[PDB]
Amino acid sequence: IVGGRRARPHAWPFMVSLQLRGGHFCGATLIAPNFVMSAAHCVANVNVRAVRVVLGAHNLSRREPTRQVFAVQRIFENGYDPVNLLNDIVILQLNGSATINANVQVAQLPAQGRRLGNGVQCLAMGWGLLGRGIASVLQELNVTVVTSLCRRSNVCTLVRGRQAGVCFGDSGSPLVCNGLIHGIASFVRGGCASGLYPDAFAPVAQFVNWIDSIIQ
Ligand SMILES: *[C@@H]1O[C@H](CO[C@@H]2O[C@@H](C)[C@@H](O)[C@@H](O)[C@@H]2O)[C@@H](O[C@@H]2O[C@H](CO)[C@@H](O)[C@H](O)[C@H]2NC(C)=O)[C@H](O)[C@H]1NC(C)=O
Ligand SMILES: COC(=O)/N=c1/nc2n([nH]1)[C@H](c1ccc(C#N)cc1)C(C#N)=C(C)N2c1cccc(C(F)(F)F)c1
Ligand SMILES: *[C@@H]1O[C@H](CO[C@@H]2O[C@@H](C)[C@@H](O)[C@@H](O)[C@@H]2O)[C@@H](O)[C@H](O)[C@H]1NC(C)=O
Repeated sequence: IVGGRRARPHAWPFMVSLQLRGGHFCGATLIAPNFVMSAAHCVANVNVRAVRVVLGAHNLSRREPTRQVFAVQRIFENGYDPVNLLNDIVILQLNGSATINANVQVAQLPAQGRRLGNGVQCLAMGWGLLGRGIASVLQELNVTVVTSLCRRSNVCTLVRGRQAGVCFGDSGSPLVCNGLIHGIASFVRGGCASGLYPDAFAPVAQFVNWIDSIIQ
């Protein structure tokens, strides 16, 4: 997150760090005790048997007894199309179920097909690059939905009046709009925080019936 701020500790208890050897590489969202959802590009080319799913985290640099760590049992995809940057969504089934508490909560999803109008206010968040290197403390950022310089196959967002946006390592992190997870961070254009191209998220609302079929 470039140009954002520290989140309050455990403000977003559905927020997940995907890690290897350990080190954060992608965000994810807890959508049921035994499922997280993330971007398909986060795990294409990764050995998922090595991925650790870290719930309840805030400051990645510290020991945190609030954390719960799972492994990935299986992956559900939905036509991931990297060439056209489409269907950037995966559901990872965990090897066990999270204990739901103050620091670990299931996210709330929108209605199937629900669109967001130009001007909708959301928060992006994640432990991605700050502009520097990876964040230790979870970061958040106020962003605004734009439909211009964005396909109907994405939710796009832009910060106006300064350069700020998601960046590497924020991939797969939720975009929360009106208390609901409406995006998963997917791609940027013009480099991070260009101040020109909107950031692009997988449109979770298009995938809700598919998500519901998997998690129950
Ligand atoms: C910056 O964002 C904050 C928080 O965004 C809201 O809550 C998120 C979880 C998500 O649901 C977004 O779509 C929401 O916009 C905004 O904080 C709200 O601020 C209003 C003032 O109008 C206040 O009444 C609410 O209680 C705040 N909500 C929360 C949950 O903190 C804030 O307004 C945004 N600031 C700007 C300038 O856009
Ligand atoms: C047309 O412009 C364009 O292709 N931009 C890209 N940006 C990509 N990619 N491509 C790559 C990519 C490749 C395919 C898809 C899809 N669907 C999404 C992203 C990539 C990988 N791996 C990352 C991390 N990212 C990337 C960089 C910075 C932030 C993000 C985030 F997901 F956070 F938005 C993602
Ligand atoms: C679920 O997995 C937890 C963490 O697994 C660890 O990370 C994975 C990627 C492998 O490296 C694995 O060998 C590590 O243990 C376990 O701690 C936990 O016991 C598991 N829970 C179950 C099986 O219910």
